[PDB]
Amino acid sequence: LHSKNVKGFLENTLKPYDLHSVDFKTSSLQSSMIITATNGGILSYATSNSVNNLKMMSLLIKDKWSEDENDTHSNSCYPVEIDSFKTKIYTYEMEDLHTCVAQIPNSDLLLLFIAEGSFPYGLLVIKIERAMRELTDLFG
Amino acid sequence: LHSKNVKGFLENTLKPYDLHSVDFKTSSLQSSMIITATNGGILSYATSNSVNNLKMMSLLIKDKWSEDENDTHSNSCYPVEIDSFKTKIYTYEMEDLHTCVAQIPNSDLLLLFIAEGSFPYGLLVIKIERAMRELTDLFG
Amino acid sequence: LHSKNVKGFLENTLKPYDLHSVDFKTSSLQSSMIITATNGGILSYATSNSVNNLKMMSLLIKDKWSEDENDTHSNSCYPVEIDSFKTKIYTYEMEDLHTCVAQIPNSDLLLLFIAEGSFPYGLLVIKIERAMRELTDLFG
Amino acid sequence: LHSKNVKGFLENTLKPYDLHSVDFKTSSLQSSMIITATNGGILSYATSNSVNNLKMMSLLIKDKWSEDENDTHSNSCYPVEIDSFKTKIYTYEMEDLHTCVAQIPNSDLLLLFIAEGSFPYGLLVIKIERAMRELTDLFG
Repeated sequence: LHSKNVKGFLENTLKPYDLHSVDFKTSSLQSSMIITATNGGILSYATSNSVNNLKMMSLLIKDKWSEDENDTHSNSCYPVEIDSFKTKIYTYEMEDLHTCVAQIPNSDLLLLFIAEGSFPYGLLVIKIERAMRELTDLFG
Repeated sequence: LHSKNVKGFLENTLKPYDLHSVDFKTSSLQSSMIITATNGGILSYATSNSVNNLKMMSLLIKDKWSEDENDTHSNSCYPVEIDSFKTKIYTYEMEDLHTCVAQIPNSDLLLLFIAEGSFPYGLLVIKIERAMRELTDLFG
Repeated sequence: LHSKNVKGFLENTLKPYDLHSVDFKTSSLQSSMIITATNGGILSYATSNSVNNLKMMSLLIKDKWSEDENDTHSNSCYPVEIDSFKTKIYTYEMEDLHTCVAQIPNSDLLLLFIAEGSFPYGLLVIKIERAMRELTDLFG
Repeated sequence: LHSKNVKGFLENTLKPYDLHSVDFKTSSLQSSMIITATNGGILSYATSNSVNNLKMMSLLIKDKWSEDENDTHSNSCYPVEIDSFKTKIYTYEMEDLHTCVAQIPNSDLLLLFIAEGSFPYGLLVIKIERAMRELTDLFG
């Protein structure tokens, strides 16, 4: 009872559960949108399940965007250069969701992802990065 | 603008982010306790960071325990047999935490884990299972 | 150059990358089979993408099964009780794949899962457990 | 036996195991090094467990580096801009390990991470990115 063992046991029990060489998929996004950097004119978009609610965000986010590309960033900004042009990537939680805004040099539009608060921001910034590259690749 | 491509692009973008052969550790538990099935007399315990708060749970959980081993389970119960004796494992969220209670045949006590609501119940039930085996192994 | 800082920096850099409250799906199984415990007569099965190769396993695994339920287990065995009857769950890597065999009390058959070596055994044992319950539930 | 149910059952069983709002840590790096872009003169470094083997890589990687910053990249390159200067981030598996090389504008050195092949490249590129920022922040 409480023996050195029974104590050091419960402690050895606090240890994490290690998963080795596991394959994991994050969930998929909810929205993938393109809005004019200008007023947030939703050009195109895609979902998983109204269009009202979406627009609410296309504008809301864009707001939060120019509010950081001007009013200000050092921590949550992720600057990159694609096809010899530059763009900034921003994350932002809006109503418990993770979102991403980055600009396109070619058309001055904003690319945008919206996802659960269960979608890892890191993978999100990375995901949007390749998205821009692949995007500008198909348009030069 | 909105070209078959620009639409089917944003859609191909909704896709998950796949992690391949990744190594992941869950967090470690907060508490690993043994309480008399009887009144919840905390026999031994271990933590990661008062003893008051703990007891609150040792009793609270035990309550929720006998309240299911009698008042009733089919979904959240995970019956097992260790060292030729039987025990039931139960999960239960109490104040946004994941917990586990299973009984020891040898001493009639309850083994108990408490963790964040970020600790996968599956790994938790599995974790406590081996815990019982390893436990009863050192005491026969 | 090498300043206390530049060293203690690279060290503070060794740290893990923490994902907080993430949603992750494992991959889905490859095969979900039922074989007569007897000779491994594949009764039913399901896949994701020949039937030859499958049978190779239905028998191969079953072999490894009775070779453990008799020839012998303490670490990789996960005994459980479903609908008042008992069954044992076993894991086993065969050609870099994770598999699971457990028996059905009602028909003496073996339930079986086969998956990548990227599918967490823990979740697998847990997955097959509920499978048995849900299985025997629909047949009494 | 094989009933619509017993088949559609095994199929409903192929489904992934969903982890909801889980907290996961990747493993921690093995090496965090700074080498002169020049010849790979290991300036500073840190580990987790000879110094020989390390150097083998400091040079090996640097080789693979300039071999891509010149000989050539579009997929595995991740250009960024830190503190108004530009740098490129590269990933590269060398002997089943994931590594990262990016250059420092201020000293022309290469920052470098080495990790298991179980460490998600995505998180790695992201991890090194902040590393550069935080690095150049402490030196201006």
